[PDB]
Amino acid sequence: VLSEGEWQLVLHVWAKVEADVAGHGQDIEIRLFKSHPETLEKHDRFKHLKTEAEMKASEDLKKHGVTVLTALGAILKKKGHHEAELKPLAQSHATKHKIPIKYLEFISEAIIHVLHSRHPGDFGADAQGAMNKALELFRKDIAAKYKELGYQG
Ligand code: HEM
Ligand SMILES: [C-]#N
Ligand SMILES: [Cu+2]
Repeated sequence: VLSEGEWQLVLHVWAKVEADVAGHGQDIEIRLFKSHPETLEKHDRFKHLKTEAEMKASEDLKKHGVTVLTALGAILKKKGHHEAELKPLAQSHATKHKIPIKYLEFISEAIIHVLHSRHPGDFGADAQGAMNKALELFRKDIAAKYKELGYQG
């Protein structure tokens, strides 16, 4: 569980993210597709995009990023009482996209990386630590939902 102070740090940095959701989205996907190459395989409209400028020029990928970071953002803003919008997400990533928790760890890693890259001044130790707790909670709860729909990845 997070303290109110931690939630404030999470949402402080997220409002910075919201100055440019689209560019953070691109950075986050490109970083994740590159540090953990198994991940880009799940997206099959994007795997004819074999270089960074190709990734950044794809409006499809960009829209996708916005969609993703918009869902994440709405989750973080509920400060843990996120069952209602976590449920549709687990339904898709568990029974269609089949994304294991490990992959959710890898994208959580990329998010943290991009946040530190773009917002050092706003992403110091306590802020990193709070964002990690928030993403950790998200993965705990989505894992529980995953199992309720079956599939223990
Ligand atoms: C912070 C965790 C993430 C969030 C908030 C997120 C959110 C979303 C959203 C909102 C959509 C569009 C609607 C839907 O089908 O659910 C989506 C689609 C998708 N996501 Fe995720 N996602 C997460 C992580 C992942 C990762 C780690 C994988 C890949 C390793 C992945 C792969 C997919 C795929 C394959 C689609 C379908 C794309 C389509 O054809 O539009 N997601 N995601
Ligand atoms: C979803 N990425
Ligand atoms: Cu994606």
